[PDB]
Amino acid sequence: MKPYLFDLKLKDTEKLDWKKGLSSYLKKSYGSSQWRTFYDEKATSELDHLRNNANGELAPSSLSEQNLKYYSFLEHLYFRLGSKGSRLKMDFTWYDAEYSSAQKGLKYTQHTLAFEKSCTLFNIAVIFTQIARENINEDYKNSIANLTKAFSCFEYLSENFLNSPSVDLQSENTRFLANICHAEAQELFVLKLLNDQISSKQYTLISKLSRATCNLFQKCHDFMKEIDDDVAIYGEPKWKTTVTCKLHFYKSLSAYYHGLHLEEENRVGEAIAFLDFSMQQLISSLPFKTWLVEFIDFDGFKETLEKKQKELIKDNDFIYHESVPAVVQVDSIKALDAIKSPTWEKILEPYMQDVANKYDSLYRGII
Repeated sequence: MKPYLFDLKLKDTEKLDWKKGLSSYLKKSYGSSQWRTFYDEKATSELDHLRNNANGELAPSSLSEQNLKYYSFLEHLYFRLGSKGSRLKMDFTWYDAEYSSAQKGLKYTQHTLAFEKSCTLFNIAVIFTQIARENINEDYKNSIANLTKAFSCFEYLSENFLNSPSVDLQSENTRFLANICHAEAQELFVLKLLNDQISSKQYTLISKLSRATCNLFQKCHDFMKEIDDDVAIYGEPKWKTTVTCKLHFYKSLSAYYHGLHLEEENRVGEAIAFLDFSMQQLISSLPFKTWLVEFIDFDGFKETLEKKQKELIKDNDFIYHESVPAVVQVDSIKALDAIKSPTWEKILEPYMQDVANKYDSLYRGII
């Protein structure tokens, strides 16, 4: 099976002149004969460059680095100025992410540090998903780790910024994005074990992990259900059908593996009941397979189930006379969530020290 990852969009921003903006503030705060004393030309020049590099053509990991460093600058500035940060009157200007259903050039200008911070962190989260996409070539280890961090960033955004002028930062939309990243991270974890000759035999394990994958996509499904307008859903219209397909597909995969376990425990008939359920779920996913036909061999899996379903039935109708439960216990399979997200605070922490030292003089000049 080939992994199918959603392509998230970055928010664009207008070039901001920190040099002109900071000197102007200073010239207005102190006389034209005093302001230069409070200005750090070198640091301010480097800062202006840093912001441009956090929004340019750098490769994913390097682009991420620029953004984490720039956020650090902002966080320390906020620790020192707080809501007074708006007095700088910096014209922070950001555009809404461009998917399809969204606008084609909707932008806002706001002076609060929270606006500049939230938008930057939104891009940091997106960049983590881009790094995961780019490294989807290894054993999934790196991609899982990066999707996990994306999850953490979107989660912090949904819980910490509540009245953003941008649709991208609405609490319910960042929560949706966080749930997408968590679901994908779990999904890649399952795919990984299925590549391990040894782990691919731990039927019980795969089953539990698969159930968790299903439950996670169920969250995204539920969010997009409250809205029946395909052109009204937040992200890409194409995502709705794929999320629905995945939820049924992983539920099917879960039942299948639990069945292989039941057969291992010589509990045929009970196993046949679960293979029965598995087939049902797989069929339920078919109408939504549109974009995954080249990533998941749907027809091959249908054959694998029927094939196994046969064997169990044959060696039972006249050899292992056992009843077959009408409706198996769905909660018989206990989901296992393998993704432990770190705090945004811990992700940012490694970058805070160097930034505080480099910009101390710049900060002191403001206060």
